[PDB]
Amino acid sequence: GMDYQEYQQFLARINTARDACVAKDIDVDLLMARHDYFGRELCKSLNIEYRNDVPFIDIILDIRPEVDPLTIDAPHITPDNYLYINNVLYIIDYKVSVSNESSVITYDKYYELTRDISDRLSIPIEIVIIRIDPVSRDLHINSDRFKELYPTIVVDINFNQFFDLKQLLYEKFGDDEEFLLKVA
Amino acid sequence: GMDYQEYQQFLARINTARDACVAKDIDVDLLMARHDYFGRELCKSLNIEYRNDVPFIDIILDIRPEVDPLTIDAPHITPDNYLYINNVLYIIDYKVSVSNESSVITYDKYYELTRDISDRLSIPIEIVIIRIDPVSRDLHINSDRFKELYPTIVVDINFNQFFDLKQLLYEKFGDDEEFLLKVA
Amino acid sequence: GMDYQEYQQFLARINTARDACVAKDIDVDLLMARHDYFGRELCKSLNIEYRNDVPFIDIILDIRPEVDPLTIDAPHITPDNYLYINNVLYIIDYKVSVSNESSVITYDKYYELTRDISDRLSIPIEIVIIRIDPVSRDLHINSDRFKELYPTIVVDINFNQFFDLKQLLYEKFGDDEEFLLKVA
Amino acid sequence: GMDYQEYQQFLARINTARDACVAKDIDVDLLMARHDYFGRELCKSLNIEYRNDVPFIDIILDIRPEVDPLTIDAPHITPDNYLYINNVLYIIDYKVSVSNESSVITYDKYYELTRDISDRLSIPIEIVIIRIDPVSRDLHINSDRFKELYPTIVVDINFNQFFDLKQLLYEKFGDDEEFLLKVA
Amino acid sequence: GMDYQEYQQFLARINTARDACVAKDIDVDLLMARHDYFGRELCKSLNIEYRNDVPFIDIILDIRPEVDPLTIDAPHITPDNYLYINNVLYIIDYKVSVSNESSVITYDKYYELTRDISDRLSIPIEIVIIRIDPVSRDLHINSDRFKELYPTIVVDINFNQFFDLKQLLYEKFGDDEEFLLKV
Amino acid sequence: GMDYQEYQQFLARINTARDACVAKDIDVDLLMARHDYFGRELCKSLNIEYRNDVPFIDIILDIRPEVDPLTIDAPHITPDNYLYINNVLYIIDYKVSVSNESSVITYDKYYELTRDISDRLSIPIEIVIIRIDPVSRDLHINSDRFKELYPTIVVDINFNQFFDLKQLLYEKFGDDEEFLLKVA
Amino acid sequence: GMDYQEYQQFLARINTARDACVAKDIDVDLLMARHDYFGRELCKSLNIEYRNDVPFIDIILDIRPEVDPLTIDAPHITPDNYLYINNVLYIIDYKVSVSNESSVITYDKYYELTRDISDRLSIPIEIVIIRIDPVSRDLHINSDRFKELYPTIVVDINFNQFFDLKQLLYEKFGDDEEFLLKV
Amino acid sequence: GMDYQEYQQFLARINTARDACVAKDIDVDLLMARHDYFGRELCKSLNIEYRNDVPFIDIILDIRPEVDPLTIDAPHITPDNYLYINNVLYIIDYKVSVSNESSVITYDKYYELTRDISDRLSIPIEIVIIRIDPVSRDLHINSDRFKELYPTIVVDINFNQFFDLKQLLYEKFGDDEEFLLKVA
Ligand SMILES: [Mn+2]
Ligand SMILES: [Mn+2]
Ligand SMILES: [Mn+2]
Ligand SMILES: [Mn+2]
Ligand SMILES: [Mn+2]
Ligand SMILES: [Mn+2]
Ligand SMILES: [Mn+2]
Ligand SMILES: [Mn+2]
Repeated sequence: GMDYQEYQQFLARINTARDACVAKDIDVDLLMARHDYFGRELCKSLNIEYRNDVPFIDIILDIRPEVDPLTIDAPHITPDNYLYINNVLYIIDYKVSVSNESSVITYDKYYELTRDISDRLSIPIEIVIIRIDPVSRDLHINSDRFKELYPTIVVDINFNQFFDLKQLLYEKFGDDEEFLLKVA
Repeated sequence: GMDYQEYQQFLARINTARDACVAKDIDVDLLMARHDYFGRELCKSLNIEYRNDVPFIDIILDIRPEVDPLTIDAPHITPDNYLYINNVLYIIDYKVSVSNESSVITYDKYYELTRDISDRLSIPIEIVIIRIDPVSRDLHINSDRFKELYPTIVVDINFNQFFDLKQLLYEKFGDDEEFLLKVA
Repeated sequence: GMDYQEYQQFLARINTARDACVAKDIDVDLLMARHDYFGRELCKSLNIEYRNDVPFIDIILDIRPEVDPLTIDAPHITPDNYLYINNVLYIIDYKVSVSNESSVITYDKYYELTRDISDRLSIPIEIVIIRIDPVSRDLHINSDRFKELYPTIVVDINFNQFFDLKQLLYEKFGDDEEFLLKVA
Repeated sequence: GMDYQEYQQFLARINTARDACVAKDIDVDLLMARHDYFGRELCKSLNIEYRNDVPFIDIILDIRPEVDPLTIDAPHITPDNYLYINNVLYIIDYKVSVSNESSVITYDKYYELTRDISDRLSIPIEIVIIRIDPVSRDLHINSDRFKELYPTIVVDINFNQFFDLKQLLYEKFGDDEEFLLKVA
Repeated sequence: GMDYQEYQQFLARINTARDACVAKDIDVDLLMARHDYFGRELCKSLNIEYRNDVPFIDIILDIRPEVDPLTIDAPHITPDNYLYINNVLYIIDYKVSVSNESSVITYDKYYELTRDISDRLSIPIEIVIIRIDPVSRDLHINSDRFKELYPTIVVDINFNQFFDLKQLLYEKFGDDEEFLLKV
Repeated sequence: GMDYQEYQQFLARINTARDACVAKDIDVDLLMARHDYFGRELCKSLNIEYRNDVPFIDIILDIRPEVDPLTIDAPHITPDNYLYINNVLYIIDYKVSVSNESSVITYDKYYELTRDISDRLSIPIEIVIIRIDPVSRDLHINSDRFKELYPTIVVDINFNQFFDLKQLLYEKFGDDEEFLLKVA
Repeated sequence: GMDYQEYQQFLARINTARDACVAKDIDVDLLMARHDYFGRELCKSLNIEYRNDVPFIDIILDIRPEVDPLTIDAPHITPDNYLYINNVLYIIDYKVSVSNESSVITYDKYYELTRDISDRLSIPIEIVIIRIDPVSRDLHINSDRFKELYPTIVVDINFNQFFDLKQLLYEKFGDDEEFLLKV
Repeated sequence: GMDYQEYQQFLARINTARDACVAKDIDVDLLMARHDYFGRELCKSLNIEYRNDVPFIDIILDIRPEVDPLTIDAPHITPDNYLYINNVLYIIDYKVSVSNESSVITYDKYYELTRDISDRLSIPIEIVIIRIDPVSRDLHINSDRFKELYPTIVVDINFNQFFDLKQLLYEKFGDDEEFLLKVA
């Protein structure tokens, strides 16, 4: 599961919270911690490095170190991760969601913003959304090419603590209309 | 749970499906059946009539039968249900979702589109989003006024069959990229 | 087929034209004439009145004649035709096209804009796009309900004269770059 | 005509299809197959290599191999084909349509987006839409300059097989409202 | 031509003006005054009432007094003038301009916004843009129906006073970039 | 000055606040309280009933009680107050600001949206923005017509308490970047 | 004034014209011809090279030949003309018009789109709109810097041929609604 | 305070003005002068150069002077000032305002537009809005990092002359309706 310190930090904020805007920031932070928790575990299952916000220009400098970062025409995105194997660049995004809606948004954006640079570099750029459905816990991966490389991916985890914390937050703020209808 | 005939219809479509576009229509139909299943059970818990697409103009004719449907300036919406009690009009929408995003959209639309007609009629119009989180199964109701009227609402149900069917669909179409990234 | 007064005017217009812009106006009028010719012939087959730009408001006054036209909230559309039969209002559009694209546009528009007036009048409003494919000459009608009323409709026509006039036009302007890319 | 394997795959798809959306997908695929058959036959008549979706940057590298693909400021378009001759770049698009509407849309986009790179390279860039009318089978080419380059271009083919497959499709789905009004 | 007082008021405004934004307001006012002058003279030529900003809803109440102005669904526009003759409503706009662009914009808007009220009243509504070219002094009117009604129109005026005033203004402010490019 | 209960509630909110977002909410609430205190004092000086957010339809029913509220075509605006006198309707908005920016925005909206109802009612509708500059304490009123109606209007108040509460808030949160850049 | 052949070509076009859309193309062409005539004469008055559609990237290569046209970040515009003098680039646009509206639109666009390339080259880029009022024949130029360079400009021309041609056109097509309101 | 040459010009402009549009130009210039006066005084307190419209591209050439200005992909902003200290680029904006609204706008804009150039240069870019509240005369700076470098900044000024000039202006144009609602 999630780290004890991390759980306790959430427990403390929820217990201290008295206002809708604070409660909504907790809701949002839980979802991001859940996402990052999956990312870490997924990367351990794949035996790849967990990466800390690598902008696309740095991905390119890593794989083609002769390029000039000051002049290259290159998209401005920061994916969760990437892998360069056998001269294919896999651009990886983690998702934790019961639906694909957020995945389609990310895929379309990344796909469209990377076609030109793929052509300029002569490097195929494969967009890989790795989503886990937090209820079923099944993995859903769009990219057949990526699945060829990793055909048997097992990430044995659950999100029971995020669900518990969220459930606690909504019980504590369940008669605050302002919280119930608050946007992120 | 869900009706056997309804489950079996879903089972049949999933088993016959071979194409991403069909699979996505099933995904969407499951979510609507889940929503309607909650609606029916909720209405039984509240001891109110389950209503079949009543346009707002018909809500007004029901509560103020002297009004002229041909001339009244009135919004064009069709809520899931409504209740007129003690000269308050409660406009009710069901939701089944782990998040409030769809609720905020519906609330803002209904709230904004009903202010003028509320003023024209001199009838307070209260917008009531009744959402059940399908994982926790807790009820979340924005309207304090509605909760005053129904303070102890119990809808003892679950969505295990919708989750099972969806899980089956995603397993069967789990190596179809087109399905995994398909929009409704 | 196309008559005498109309065929002859087209040939005369093609023969005297010398500019791309005049030519394209002919191309456009040919297409409007073809659509109108189909409409007339379809109406002879259905034995219904062929109508001349009757606005929706006039459709209401014909079939619910207590309505006050100064007030009624009615949509601002002018459909090719309409039938009111057994308290169902069918709104009719003619199309001559090898594809359904124009039909979907008209359907979505007419369907959306007639929902509210359907609720006010409590008359269901059925939107019927009647399309003829001018190559196969087969009829395609979306409305199952319309087709129950008129189960075998035979419109035995062809568009050979329109095709011939269009080849005359392209024989004369086929190497005029302005014509070839001129907008409607 | 159309490759025999390709004919047979369409016939099988039609025979095994049961849903409106799969039927529309077959319709759209028939149109793309028809475009591509035309493209293949046209390219034989033009004595150029059959290409589809060429990245514009690849074109620039072919015609000016000393350009640095990492830095050149160039548009992102993927035309069907191209020809570079006597220091003129002809950007070529295949169309199969009874009207010029889609041709105008392609031409306006490609022309607008290549003006700047034409100045930078000091290479005139001529946009050539080559359309065959599938009913008359006449070829219509906008560009005077392209037509002066070539001897009279003749592509003597027909689309009878595509018309026959489409007829089979409508024989099966022509009374399905969802098919009739299905969007691509 | 134009009134003596109106002229003097303009000449005095130009004389005391010292800033671009004031100068530009004068330039705008001269054009509105030109348009209104043309309007008054045209109305004299046609022997019709010169009208002062009538909103469409008041047009409707004039022509169809039984209409309830609280409930009628009607466009919000204010044409320069109108004429109701033989159960036809001519909506009239005056233009003073060397090109038709202004005209096309007013026509398209007035035509589009009046279709529905034409149907509701069962009154044909004809949109008439009467433009005078300030250089040639020729009259251009789009409407055949209106010209059949008035086949012989002579408005024998000129705009020399306006051109002259505009000249003084540009004599004083001609080297001020702020004025030359002021909206 | 400001009611003593209201002062004390602000002071308690400031003292018990710990988060940037709760702090910004207090800031926004101080501004609305300042607006409303001004409104209350101005209304005493104008000898009108203190109102806030009046539905425009209520105004019309007050000034023309024979209007049918169900059918009249009227705008949906909720001004701070209004005055009807000698058949002129003055629509009144309170502002507290050192500049006219928000005043122009309110005036343009209210003026544009009341032209049509002014014609229909045959009642001139004059938009009156009454702004007090919180630093100079001078009153600025756009409408000549409103100012001719009234003897010289004097509202001799100050906003020192609001300035003192704001200072307390910034003493506590002025080194919190999230507060400093927090949006309303 | 304008060339004899050019005149005849126009008069012949009006004579054989019989449709509104052809008539309108003539009206457009007359205005472009007027603008180009003014352009050529202005360039003779200023003793500068009359230029044929130079794109900004070619301007840059003229003035700074060391720039790599494949990589330079530069606006896509095509002004009527330019002048590079004492390491200042004057971007020039000709206008023939009675009002400044056209001018304000071209200025605002040219000014905005050239700021960044001015900084990158370290060259000041001045936008000069040279308008002649076709009625008064007075010249109006926004740019003080340009007028300091050329304080005495006389372009002694008129546009009577264009007005006359425009008159024939409106004589033949003056009762065609389609033409009067054609875009 | 404000000097002699500048104070005197303002008084002269106010004294000779007689039109709303001239008056508002004065109001606007007063506000620009006040902002510039604060900038100058702040820069004296920090002992840094007060800069005059230095474009971002020039900021790059000053601090990474190998950059080619003809090519660098750099944002098109002109901040009030900048410091480059210990390989951190601080981008500085002055504000004089009782609220943070204008500061949030500038922050979000400058932050967004500098992300990509930060990655290319591998220099973090810190956005610093320095706001003075002209009533309290307190300084509010969002950047914790900037405030570590300059831990006690004292800008001992007031805006009394600007306030006095603005009252002269309102004394003279306070009953001119055009002035009162005139836009910048
Ligand atoms: Mn992610
Ligand atoms: Mn619902
Ligand atoms: Mn039709
Ligand atoms: Mn193509
Ligand atoms: Mn007018
Ligand atoms: Mn207010
Ligand atoms: Mn020009
Ligand atoms: Mn600033």
